[PDB]
Amino acid sequence: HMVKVALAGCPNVGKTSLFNALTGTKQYVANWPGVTVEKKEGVFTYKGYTINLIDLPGTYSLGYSSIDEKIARDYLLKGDADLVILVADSVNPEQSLYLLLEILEMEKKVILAMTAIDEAKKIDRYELQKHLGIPVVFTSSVTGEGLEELKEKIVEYAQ
Repeated sequence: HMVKVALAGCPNVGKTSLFNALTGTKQYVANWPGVTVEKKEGVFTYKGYTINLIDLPGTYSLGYSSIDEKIARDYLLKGDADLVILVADSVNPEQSLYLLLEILEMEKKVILAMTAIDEAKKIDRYELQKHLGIPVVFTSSVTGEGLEELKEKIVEYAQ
C-alpha cells in the first residue's frame, strides 16, 4: 500500500533531523507550487507499506499570514495526506501542543513524535497519550530510538 504522511511542527523541534532519519538519501528538494519556498519530500518502505513523507514548513500557527503558514494550512485543508506526524519538543511542549489543537481541527489522524528526549531527561508517555487520545512516540533521530514504534503507528493509522 501507499501512505501519504505529512510532517508538521513549530520551527526548531527536530523536524528536519527526523525527516532525514526516516528517508535517508531517498529524498529530494523542490519548490512548493508557484512560490520560491523549498519543499522536501521522500520515501521509505516499512512492512509492505510505501510511505511518501512530505515535510511541511515550520509553523507556530496555521492561522498566521506568512507564506510558510499558508502553505502548511492549505496543504492540511486539502487533505491529500493520509495522516500527520506532529513533531514536538519535549523540553518545552507548549507551542507544539497549541499547534496540535489546530491540526486536529483539520486532520484527526495525528501521531505526536516527541524529540529532544535525551536533553529532556537532563514526561510519562502513557499519561500524555491517555490525555491526548492519540499515539505519542518518543524519538531520537540520532540513535534511532522510537523510529520503529513511529513507523508501527503510521501503519496502524493507514489501516
